[PDB]
Amino acid sequence: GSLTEDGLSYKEKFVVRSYEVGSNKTATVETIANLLQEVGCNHAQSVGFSATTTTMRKLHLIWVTARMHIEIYKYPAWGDVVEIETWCQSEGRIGTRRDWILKDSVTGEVTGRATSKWVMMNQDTRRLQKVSDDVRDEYLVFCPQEPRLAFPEENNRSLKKIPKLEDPAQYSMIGLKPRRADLDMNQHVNNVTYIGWVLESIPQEIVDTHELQVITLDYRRECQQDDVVDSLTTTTSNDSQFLHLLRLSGDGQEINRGTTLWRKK
Amino acid sequence: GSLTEDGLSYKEKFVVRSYEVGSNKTATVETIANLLQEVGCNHAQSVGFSATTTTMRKLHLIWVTARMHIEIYKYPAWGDVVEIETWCQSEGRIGTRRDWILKDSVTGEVTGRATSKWVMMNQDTRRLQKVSDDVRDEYLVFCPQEPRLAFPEENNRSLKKIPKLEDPAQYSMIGLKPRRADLDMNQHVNNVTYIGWVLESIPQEIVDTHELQVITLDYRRECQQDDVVDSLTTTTSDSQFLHLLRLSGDGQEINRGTTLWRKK
Ligand SMILES: COc1ccc([C@H](N)c2ccccc2)cc1
Ligand SMILES: COc1ccc([C@H](N)c2ccccc2)cc1
Repeated sequence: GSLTEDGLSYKEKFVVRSYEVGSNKTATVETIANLLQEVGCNHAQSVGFSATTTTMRKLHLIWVTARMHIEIYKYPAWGDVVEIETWCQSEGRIGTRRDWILKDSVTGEVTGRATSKWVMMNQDTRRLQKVSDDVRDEYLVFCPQEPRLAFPEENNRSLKKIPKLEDPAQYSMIGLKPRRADLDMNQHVNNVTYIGWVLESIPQEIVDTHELQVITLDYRRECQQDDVVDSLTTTTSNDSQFLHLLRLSGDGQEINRGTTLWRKK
Repeated sequence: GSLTEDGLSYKEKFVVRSYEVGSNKTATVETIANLLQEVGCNHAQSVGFSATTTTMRKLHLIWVTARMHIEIYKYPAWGDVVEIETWCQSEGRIGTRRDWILKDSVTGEVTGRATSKWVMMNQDTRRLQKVSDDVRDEYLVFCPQEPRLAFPEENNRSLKKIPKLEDPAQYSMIGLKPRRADLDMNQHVNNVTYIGWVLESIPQEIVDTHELQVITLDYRRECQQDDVVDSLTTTTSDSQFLHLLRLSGDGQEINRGTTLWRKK
């Protein structure tokens, strides 16, 4: 992978692996989510980071995802090359936004796109912080000044409020626990694991007869290594819509809320 | 990746990803197991397999792993390039063997090696079958004629019998269930998930202070999508462990294995 000529975005090609595909021999949305995470990490490395700034490392501050929104038109098949372009942007004092564009390497056609919202958080106290002006200047040199949105639209599906699923849920998957493969290099549960846990409560018939078009996921609380999660889903709706909720198996503490959109095959 | 000049083995380079590494910023043994599986698939595709041959498809026959043995000396760090070479061999009518050699792309040094034993099984009846003529001839053209072993040592760790763990186990991780990410393209639980489940019962103190050197795993029964597994471990001893995976309910054995860990 490499930064584009202007140094304001990063591109990388990925060959889809045998273990990265589902029943239709195309990449799973969890594989896509891993690739977006990987290309975002390589963008930070290529711009002199390791993705906290000098001031953030000093103040015990980290970036935490608040929302992830993925829209897929064509899932890359096993053996195909997918090119992903990613860039960052400052959204005032609220936080930062990272956008992604997925393309077919043989045709050059846009096969997918993603957007994510990141807020600052003190590593230790877990308290959210607004972006300090000094921190803003430290990464404005790596972001385009003019707005560049993967989801430009006037009232797009990436910026819409998600309601809370009410009991009883239509479907559920109970007793979900992360294993060591679900942890990242800092022993935190990987953001991609939450996507997989959300999709666990969608019935296998819907997964076998439909394809995932859109997924919007809000991160509320972090699942610990020793926590147990319940995944709940209710059909809200040729297309199918679902309302999702991840919560602690015990006290019902909310960890995630989301929505999925599926098109009939 | 590409076949070597003689067409009797396959090589592929892999750049280690951020999500593929553990706490020491080096690849997990599950990441290595996935890469060996990936390089074995690309070897089959490059030699004309769209690896169930043409005769096996007519007979509803598939290759199933009976044993996987991995020995790692140096785990590739995040961002490093690891080159893996893989080849196949016939072992008479018992089945086939696939070996792997892992190398550092910058130094050319051997950082790991693996071996696996595969037996034939009827897809439908689940009955094991000895390898017959026509089938042997079909893939003998892709295997070296002279013996080429990743573990040449006469009577080595990869060809040793594994005992059954007796109750009570020293450590345990119960209620393990596979999710859709644990399934392969044919909806079966992939062989790498079993490695992860075995390691779940090793205490976090051993994982934080030791490095995994050897893992030998025997596959006895397949875990279904709706099955629940219990992972059991006992220290037999460097540190040595005896492992057992079994159905949470009736205690049906699905796997047995051994791990060897070196102090950091
Ligand atoms: C804005 O969204 C988030 C904010 C903070 C968290 C954080 N991991 C957490 C852990 C434990 C308890 C509460 C918060 C996660 C998401
Ligand atoms: C010699 O090693 C094996 C033999 C057979 C199996 C197979 N998956 C299985 C599934 C269900 C019931 C019995 C066998 C796996 C390994």
